[PDB]
Amino acid sequence: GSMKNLIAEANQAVEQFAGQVKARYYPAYHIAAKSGWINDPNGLIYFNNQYHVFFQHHPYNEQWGKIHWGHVVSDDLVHWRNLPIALAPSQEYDKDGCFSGCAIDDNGVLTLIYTGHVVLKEAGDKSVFKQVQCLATSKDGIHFEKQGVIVTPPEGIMHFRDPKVWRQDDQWYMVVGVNDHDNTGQVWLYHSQDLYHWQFVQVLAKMADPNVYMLECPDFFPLGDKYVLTCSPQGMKANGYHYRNRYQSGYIVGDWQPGSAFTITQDFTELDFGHDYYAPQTLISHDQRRIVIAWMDMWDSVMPSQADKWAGVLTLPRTLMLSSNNKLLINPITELKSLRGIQKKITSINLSNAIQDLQLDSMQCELILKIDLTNSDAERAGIALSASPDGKQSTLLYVDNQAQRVILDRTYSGEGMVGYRSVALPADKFLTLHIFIDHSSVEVFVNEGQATLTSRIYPTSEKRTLFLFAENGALRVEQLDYWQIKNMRG
Amino acid sequence: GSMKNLIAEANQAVEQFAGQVKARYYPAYHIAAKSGWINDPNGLIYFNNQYHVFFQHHPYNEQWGKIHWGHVVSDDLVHWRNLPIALAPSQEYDKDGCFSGCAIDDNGVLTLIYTGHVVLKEAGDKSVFKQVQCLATSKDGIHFEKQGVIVTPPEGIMHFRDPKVWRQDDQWYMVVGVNDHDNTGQVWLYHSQDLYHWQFVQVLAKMADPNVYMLECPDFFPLGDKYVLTCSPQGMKANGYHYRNRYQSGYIVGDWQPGSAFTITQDFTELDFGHDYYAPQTLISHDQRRIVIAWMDMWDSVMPSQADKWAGVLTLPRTLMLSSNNKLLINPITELKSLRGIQKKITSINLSNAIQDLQLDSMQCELILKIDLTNSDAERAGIALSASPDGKQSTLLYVDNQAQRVILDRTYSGEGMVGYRSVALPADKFLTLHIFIDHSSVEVFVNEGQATLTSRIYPTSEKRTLFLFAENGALRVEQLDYWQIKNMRG
Ligand SMILES: OC[C@H]1O[C@](O)(CO)[C@@H](O)[C@@H]1O
Ligand SMILES: OC[C@H]1O[C@](O)(CO)[C@@H](O)[C@@H]1O
Repeated sequence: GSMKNLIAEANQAVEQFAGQVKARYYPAYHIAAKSGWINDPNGLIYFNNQYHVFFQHHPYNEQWGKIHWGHVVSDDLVHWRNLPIALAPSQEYDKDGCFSGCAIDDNGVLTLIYTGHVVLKEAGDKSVFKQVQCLATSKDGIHFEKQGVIVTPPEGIMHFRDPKVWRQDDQWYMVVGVNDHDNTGQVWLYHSQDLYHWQFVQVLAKMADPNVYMLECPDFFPLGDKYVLTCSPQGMKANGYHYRNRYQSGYIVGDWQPGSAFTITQDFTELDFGHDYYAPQTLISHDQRRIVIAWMDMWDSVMPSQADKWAGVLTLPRTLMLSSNNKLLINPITELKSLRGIQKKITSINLSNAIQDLQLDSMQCELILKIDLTNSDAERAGIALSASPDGKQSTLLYVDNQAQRVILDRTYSGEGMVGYRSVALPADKFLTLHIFIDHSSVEVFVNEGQATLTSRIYPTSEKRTLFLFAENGALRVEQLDYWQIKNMRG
Repeated sequence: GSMKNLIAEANQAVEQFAGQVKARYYPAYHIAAKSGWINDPNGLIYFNNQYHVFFQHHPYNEQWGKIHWGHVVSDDLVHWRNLPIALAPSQEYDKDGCFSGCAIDDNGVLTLIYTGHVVLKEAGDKSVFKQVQCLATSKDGIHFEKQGVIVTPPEGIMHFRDPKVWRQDDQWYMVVGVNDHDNTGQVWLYHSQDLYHWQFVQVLAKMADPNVYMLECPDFFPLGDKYVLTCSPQGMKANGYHYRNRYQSGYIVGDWQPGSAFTITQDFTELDFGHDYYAPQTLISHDQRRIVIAWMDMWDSVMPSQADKWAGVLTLPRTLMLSSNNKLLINPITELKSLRGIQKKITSINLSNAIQDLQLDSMQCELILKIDLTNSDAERAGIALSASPDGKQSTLLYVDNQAQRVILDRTYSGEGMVGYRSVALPADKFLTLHIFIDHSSVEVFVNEGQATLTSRIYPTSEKRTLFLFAENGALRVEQLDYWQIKNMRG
């Protein structure tokens, strides 16, 4: 009945199915629950000399359900350790889930502000539910006490969730995602002097596309001389290379100060051009980097890991910086270098109408691949990642010189989803692909952070290698750096 | 020694290796030699109630060599019958080949005007050769007599070939392709009152790209209120979706009359966006259609048919018409309908994340596939042509909704070359693909003739079927019409 008892029950279920989890897809250096389901990252914070990441968590099986907050901690944003569950559904206001939210430091008290979800009427997608913002506190960073409801929506507002709270001008601001009366997605700004009493301030953002019905997981933060709004729009129609995933995640850059409109200088841009990037949240690092972590997954995708009694991975943490033209440069955090093992360097590799097995283990590795775009004139040329030794199964990451795009094609990757994602080739003589491979994922950082591609892969082969390939012309690889990547957990 | 003897020797070699030709790749309703090698179509003409097509022909084996003119004839541009070879190399001026050319009606005498090729110095690609325009006559349409050299180039001009001659204002005009002193490709216009004495008139055309070193196979003809120049540029660099083949074939539309510049209103456009389209030539049909036939092949491509003692196919004949914005609408000739056998009609086929074997023989067939582009939202959706029953081998023709292009991918087609060609989706609710499949070829006419894709394929499967497929969304086929296509030869 009590949350302490419900957390104990949840932790025992997670521990019970942990023994059934197979290593084939389980990430060596990304955040997952010990077993069961996770989605969105929550309560990102640097608190009492440690990095906390919580996440949407169903402890009882490998499918979404009665959502808890799971919890990991690290000293260095890299060596993540599993902790006991932080929040279980227990009260009338959060009976059917402790949905997404944030963490703040309330004068030495770690405070979680989260959406409490309760179903008022079961009717599938026509279901009626209540969503309010709730508050919990911890003295020890492990055990949390609920302090009840702090924000209730106007009458006729149902979708009202994903609070993100920050301190400014001796008060607190909150952004939430809302489905308004006219069925448009909006980010609403609220404020409070005390964290318990909140007043609506303004509609902070709404999108020009009238088919966007929800903006999930808003995060509003300063970066250089601008404010950035990260969010996850729902209802954007896929349009050419744009908005390919079931749901979008992206950023809007503009100008704001208290009492003013958020005036947009850079319109909604996707944060990641791959298959599996949803519900980003940010924190400030000890040294004042802006760091983003997202769910490395997508609603309604085939999830082959579910046969192994677990599902859900978070992305690598990434730095955000504004370019001179106010686009985000996105890079992996420098601390991941601490996972590097055996290094291998190859210089000046030319291929023409040929494939080459690099004979490098693709289970858990980091690559820097520098490609000469002028002299790589092949119709298709690049690397086959997480590849069977027979080359029949692989994840294809390559230059398409007809499209003039970088392609990540998972058609032959293994189990689950087929097809490709892409980014335009950068306007540069050289393409640098900084590639992170884990047991069921590929993350690509292009050039100086101009673009990223994140996709889940489910290879079925016992041995995983890397091939280079050039079709109908030449590939010129200036340099290939490879590192084995160590298990973050030990 | 005599050409009559050299033609007899050539015909006997062709007849000798005809028995070794396998049906697997040999076309049922396209022009090929009985055995040995062919390239460019030559001497296209409607003469004495029949359609003549000649072609560059090496009778002695399945590789390019000492070029002859082979010859087929039809009553209807469809039921092509093999004839004896028309020209063999015999004189000092054509010792190393009877290279490309045309036919005209000289007051009831069928006249061939062709480039005579002789190698002056063997040095591979550094070889020195002599190319002059030569004339031959026939009284019977089968046996030809050489009348000698009629046009010699200026001093220092070596590449000088592919004459195309027409009657206008009681004189004869000739276009030839030239590599000029500065190493630019040009089309030169000459004229004659008598077919034997010719005078240079003007540089008719040159391309803005200074890297174009040759314009092969020029044809200059009126169409509506414009003049069209078809030609095959050499040295255009592949650039995104443009100029993908080793060498280009295309058209320039503009204004001309005698004494005037050819003023360009529509700059060089590719005639065909597929893999295998080179060296077009045109004729006027009996009913005054402008008809184009090309080599359905490409220099330096893998040619799997060469294991079967033959190589070289011509394209279907196609009508040319000017659109209101002065682009060519290109359509198959109506007479091909005469080859249709067993018809099958399927209406309203929907697929979502699925494949479907249509169980239709893909050896020799004609399809009209009408696709609803609004409701076909799949990332990749269309048809697998000439497919193994296990679906492992096929030629993929589909809508890519990310690229917003039609893709013809021969990566899994069988033997030889991999990769794709493409056209932009037309601005229309419906995509109509009019598809002609033969034993080693696919030809696609898009919508009203806005674009065509022509590619050779070499399927290795005993049975060839058709699949529909939709990946990551829906395919809506409004209608699929299928016909078996009969052997044109009987
Ligand atoms: O698990 C429920 C949570 O997941 C989301 O729908 C996005 O992935 C959030 O808006 C919600 O708080
Ligand atoms: O076979 C030689 C002939 O082929 C071409 O090079 C183009 O395919 C022509 O310019 C030449 O007359």
